[PDB]
Amino acid sequence: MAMDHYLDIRLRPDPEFPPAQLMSVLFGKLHQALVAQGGDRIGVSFPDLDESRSRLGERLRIHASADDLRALLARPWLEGLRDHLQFGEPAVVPHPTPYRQVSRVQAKSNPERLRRRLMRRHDLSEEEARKRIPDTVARALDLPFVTLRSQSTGQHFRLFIRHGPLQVTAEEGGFTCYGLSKGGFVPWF
RNA sequence: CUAAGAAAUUCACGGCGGGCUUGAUGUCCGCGUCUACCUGGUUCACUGCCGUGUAGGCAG
Repeated sequence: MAMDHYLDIRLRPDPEFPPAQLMSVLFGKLHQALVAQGGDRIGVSFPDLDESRSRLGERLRIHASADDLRALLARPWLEGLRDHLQFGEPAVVPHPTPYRQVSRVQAKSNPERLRRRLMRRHDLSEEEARKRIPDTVARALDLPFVTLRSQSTGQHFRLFIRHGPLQVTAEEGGFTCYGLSKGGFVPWF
């Protein structure tokens, strides 16, 4: 509903990295060279998203502000690797604005982190917390929640997103220092 | 609508004593294996400090 300043990002297909790898590289570059000095308005929804085939990211769409894009796209934390993807263009916000509140948050993924929490500041049974981790115990994003991770943990990327309901309503909220929404986002369409 | 039809069939047990297989021996001669390569395999569709109810900001 409030996707006035709109932009897109298309990572071109090449044999030097996967589409999820290119999306993770673009997301890490945006999180390092967009919320480096801070900021308020950052909206990064799936501009070419399809959450039915289990693919969380294969296209980028930015719904940000005017001054947030006039000074948030001219740094070396964004440029440099522009030989795979391309630049963007500005577009106005139409009357059709679905309230797709896109966020940048986490989800429950610890199958033994409850035991660490009980040992640190809980005083709970750590053996039952370790043995209480079945396949039907973890409840994370089973839809395409693309987790662009780093080279610190061997475990693969689970869900890290705050998606909203796509309808004909309006829902906007406060953007964080990483390109998300803390109660809503800009439009998507 | 089976070449239809049907059947308790058995209880017991000491294998054992003994022995010289031995003598002798030349396996030899020769050889071209070679050409090319993306493992990002995700090395569990995952490991972690807020309340051990899906309830958090990191070079994950």
